[PDB]
Amino acid sequence: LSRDECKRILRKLELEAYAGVISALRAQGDLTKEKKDLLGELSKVLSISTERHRAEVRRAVNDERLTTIAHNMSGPNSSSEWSIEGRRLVPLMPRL
Amino acid sequence: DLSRDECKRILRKLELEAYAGVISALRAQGDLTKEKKDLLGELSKVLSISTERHRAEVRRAVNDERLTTIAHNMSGPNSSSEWSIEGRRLVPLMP
Repeated sequence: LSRDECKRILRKLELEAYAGVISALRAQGDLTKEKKDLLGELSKVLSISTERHRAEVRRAVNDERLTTIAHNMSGPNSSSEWSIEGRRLVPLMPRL
Repeated sequence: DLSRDECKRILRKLELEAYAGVISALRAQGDLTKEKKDLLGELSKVLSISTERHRAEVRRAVNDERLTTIAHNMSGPNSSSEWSIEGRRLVPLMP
């Protein structure tokens, strides 16, 4: 494998790893402090930006299947903290 | 609609895939660091991952040609020492 290929596969692996964790935790129930701390450590090690983190959170909370799963595993309202956690950032202006 | 039982199984599957995906990613980065080991212990608590599961994933990863090639490119030829010991773990990783 070439240098760029190794970097590409590794980066994809990292992004996929973070998304898989978000999915799992989201399906278990709402975000707890324990989980948020774990996520903070995980995003650090995998080089996941806060913006990317928020995107995975919203995607996950919008996932109707993950929601159905949470719904059954821990209740109807078990997406409260996740929904806030994922809120987009104030919109700047094109370019900066 | 999906039944509560199916949800439980999907959830289990997500937990297992999530831990595997992290093991894979970390392995491609290089050898397991102390920081990385602690992260995996916390992960395995939250995702309810048995010591046997942990070993299988590590053994798979450390013996995966692709992942290993990435690790050498990323950090040098001795990127398996710690992963090898982890593959032989019998006591709980902890957190």
